[PDB]
Amino acid sequence: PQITLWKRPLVTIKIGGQLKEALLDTGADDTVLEEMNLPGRWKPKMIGGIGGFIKVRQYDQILIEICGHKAIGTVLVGPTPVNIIGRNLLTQIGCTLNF
Amino acid sequence: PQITLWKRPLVTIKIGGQLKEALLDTGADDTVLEEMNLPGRWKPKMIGGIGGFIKVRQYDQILIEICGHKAIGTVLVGPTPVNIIGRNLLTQIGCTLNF
Ligand SMILES: CC[C@H](C)CN(C[C@@H](O)[C@H](Cc1cc(F)cc(F)c1)NC(=O)O[C@H]1CO[C@H]2OCC[C@H]21)S(=O)(=O)c1ccc([C@@H](C)O)cc1
Repeated sequence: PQITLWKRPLVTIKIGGQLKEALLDTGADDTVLEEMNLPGRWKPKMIGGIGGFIKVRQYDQILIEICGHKAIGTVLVGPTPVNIIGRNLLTQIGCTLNF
Repeated sequence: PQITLWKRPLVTIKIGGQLKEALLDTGADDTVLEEMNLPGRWKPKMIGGIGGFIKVRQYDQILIEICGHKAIGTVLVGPTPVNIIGRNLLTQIGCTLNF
C-alpha cells in the first residue's frame, strides 16, 4: 500500500492479542502505546516530546503486526494521547517516505 | 527522493530567507518550527503533544521550501524540541508513506 497524508496515517495493529489503531509516525524514534496490559517484565523509562516528558514502561522484543506485516521490537507503554508506531518498527516492515 | 527510516528523515527547508533542518513527521498534523524570527502577524495558539502542551505563534500563508519543494501553509512557532514538517505541508510536496 501507498499512503497519502491527507488523513491521519492510522493502521490497525494486533499486540498482546488485542487490536488497536496506531499512528504511523516517521517523527518518532520508538513506539509509544497508551496504557495497556503487556505481558512480561518491564523497565521504567522517560521519554520527551512536545510539552515535556512522560514516564513509560519499556517492554523489549514485543511482537506487533502492523497492517499484516509482522515485527518484533521495543514497545513503550505510558500516557501518550495516541498510539504511535516509531521508526524502530517502521524500518522492519520496509515503510518509506516518498515525495 | 525516496527516504528510508533507518535514520530520522531530516530534510533541508528554506523559510523567511533562513536555512534550517526539519523532520518529515507523518505523526504531526501541522508544521511546527523551532523558535525563529518570522515576519508578519500571528495569533496566539496552544498545541498538544506526548508530554503536554506548549504555546506557539500561528502564522498563516507562510512560504517554505522543503528540500527544494515549495509550499505555502500554516507554520507554528514555539518551544518545540525539533523542527517538524506536518501533514498540512507534506501533502503539498506530494509526500506519501509506502510499504
Ligand atoms: C521531538 C520530535 C517529535 C515531537 C517526537 N514525537 C513524534 C511526533 O510525530 C508527535 C506524535 C504525536 C501525535 C499525536 F497525535 C499525539 C502525540 F502526543 C504525539 N507529533 C507531535 O507532537 O505533533 C504535534 C504537531 O502536530 C500536532 O499533531 C499531533 C500533536 C501535535 S513524540 O510523539 O513526542 C515522541 C515519539 C517518540 C519518542 C521516543 C519513544 O522515541 C519520544 C517522543
